[PDB]
Amino acid sequence: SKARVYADVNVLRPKEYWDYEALTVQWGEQDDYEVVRKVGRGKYSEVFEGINVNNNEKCIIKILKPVKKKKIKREIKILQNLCGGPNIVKLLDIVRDQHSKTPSLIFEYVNNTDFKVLYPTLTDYDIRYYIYELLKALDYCHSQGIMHRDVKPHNVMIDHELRKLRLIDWGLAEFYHPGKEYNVRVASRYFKGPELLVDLQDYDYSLDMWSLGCMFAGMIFRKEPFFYGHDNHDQLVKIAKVLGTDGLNVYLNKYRIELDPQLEALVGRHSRKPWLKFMNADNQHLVSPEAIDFLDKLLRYDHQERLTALEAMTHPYFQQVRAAE
Ligand SMILES: O=c1[nH]c2c(Br)c(Br)c(Br)c(Br)c2[nH]1
Repeated sequence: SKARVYADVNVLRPKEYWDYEALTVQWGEQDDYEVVRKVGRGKYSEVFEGINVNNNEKCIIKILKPVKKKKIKREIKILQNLCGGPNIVKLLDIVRDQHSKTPSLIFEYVNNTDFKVLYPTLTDYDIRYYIYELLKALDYCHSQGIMHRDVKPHNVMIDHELRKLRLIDWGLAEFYHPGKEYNVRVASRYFKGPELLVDLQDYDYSLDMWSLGCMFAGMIFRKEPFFYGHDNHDQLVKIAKVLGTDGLNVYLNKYRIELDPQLEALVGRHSRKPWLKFMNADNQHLVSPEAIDFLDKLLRYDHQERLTALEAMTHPYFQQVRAAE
């Protein structure tokens, strides 16, 4: 398996672009940045709204929990590689505590409204608008040789006032190399693509388009997460209970993947639920034949059939959005 697009980005680049351990982090002034209020939490970090005392600009201070040095080098080189491109969170500075030497990563500030709150307020057009903004970030990082590997609504910051969107949390992101076998213990559960769940390790940028699709189905159908699995096996089972098991088996044969019998048994045999069997009175206004057709081209077991981020942006679903732009 290889990526159908952008497969050669990192090979043509000088080795210094993707050799993230070759990076010597140039360090900044911890004082420059003061914690104002707590904004977020997660496994690998705590996140604070901050102030730059030099110039009084708001900022985001992301303080990392004790972390392997190599894993911080990767997140940092990715961010430096991607700073400036469409809808990518801009790294402002990287500072450390002097005594214990724990990193804080300084970002542009976004007056985010949490998705659990913001999403039910969104018009049909806003949904289209924001998926398109995210698609810009995705096509961009994919072109630059990076897979985000953790696309979810929590990782998509949205100032709704300024219609500003930033793809954040590049902690699970990774450079793409052809025939490189990756860890499938990436992404967040409900946004894990069939490939991660079935132990297909030579995956690529397409993984992000599954996650995108999950995130998109949850928005239009108002079922979030759309795929609610309890563990990694109940995730695949929830996918199969919708996408059908017939579609799975051809996919498993294509990449010659056998399932564990514990998995096979839990998965069983299921007919496909048509996408229109998620439309109810509540979400009715966010479904259209185009929303269905676009989503159907995202959520495919086969990562090679999946729309790329650049194809996805030309979908007639986004027509009105491209027209405004
Ligand atoms: O965990 C988080 N939370 C968060 C927010 Br709320 C913003 Br505005 C920003 Br810009 C960033 Br990088 C993060 N990481």
